[PDB]
Amino acid sequence: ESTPIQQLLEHFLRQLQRKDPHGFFAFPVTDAIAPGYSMIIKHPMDFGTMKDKIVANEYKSVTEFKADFKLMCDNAMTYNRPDTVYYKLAKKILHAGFKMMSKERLLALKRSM
Ligand SMILES: Cc1nnc2c3ccccc3c(-c3ccc(N4CCOCC4)c(NS(=O)(=O)c4ccccc4Cl)c3)nn12
Repeated sequence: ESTPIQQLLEHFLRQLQRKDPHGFFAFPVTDAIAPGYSMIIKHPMDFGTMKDKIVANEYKSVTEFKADFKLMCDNAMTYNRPDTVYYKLAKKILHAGFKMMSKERLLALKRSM
């Protein structure tokens, strides 16, 4: 019963989340885990939130999904200093996502239908 966009986004989310085996990005980061996080990060984002939005038909374009994904990675690159696992992983995932979900690839996908 799922729509074309939900099926695609779900694919993108699964592929990107594969790159986070430890589950750092799976659920909202808490201050208990990451002290002061909420003083640095105004607009938190995580994979679980994104998945809920997919399921709930809240994304009306792939561009909207990309904005949340980029927000999640940006947040990690903002809270964490460059020499940390979290900043490094966020950079890698962002780069992969940006290529996988490029405007040219999305145009090809749309045209194929
Ligand atoms: C995403 C992201 N961006 N910055 C961070 C960050 C910065 C400092 C410390 C931790 C993080 C984490 C992070 C988020 C979740 C987790 N867990 C993954 C497995 O399920 C339990 C929760 C971890 N794991 S953890 O590295 O083992 C950890 C570190 C500090 C305190 C507690 C923990 Cl559990 C780390 N994720 N994160």
